[PDB]
Amino acid sequence: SMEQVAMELRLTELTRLLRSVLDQLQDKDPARIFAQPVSLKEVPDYLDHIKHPMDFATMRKRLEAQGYKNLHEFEEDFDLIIDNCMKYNARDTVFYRAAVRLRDQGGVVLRQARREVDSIGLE
Repeated sequence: SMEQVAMELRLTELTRLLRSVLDQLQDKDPARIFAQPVSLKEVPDYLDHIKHPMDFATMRKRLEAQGYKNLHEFEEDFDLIIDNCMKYNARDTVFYRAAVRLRDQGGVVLRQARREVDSIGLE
């Protein structure tokens, strides 16, 4: 149907915006601490601690499959990256501190992304 096509165009448009958001968020992680999934070879007990692992590569895979239907879903996954890190790692670690900085700098980006999604009407 034409309605289905129109919905699909909206999703494609949302995916384009979220790709730009994802790139901007990842730029705030210059150390690439959050670029890849935590390796279960290097951290064999990780899943005992963290029940829903997340990272930027995994987000990008979901994104390019158009698997984010709205901004909330995307934000959920970004928050997992930060929140998982801040639980597994202690305050005095480079990992925890990187997550704090990513959260703080990312907030700016996500604030305007919400306005753009609303204004253009992408969800």
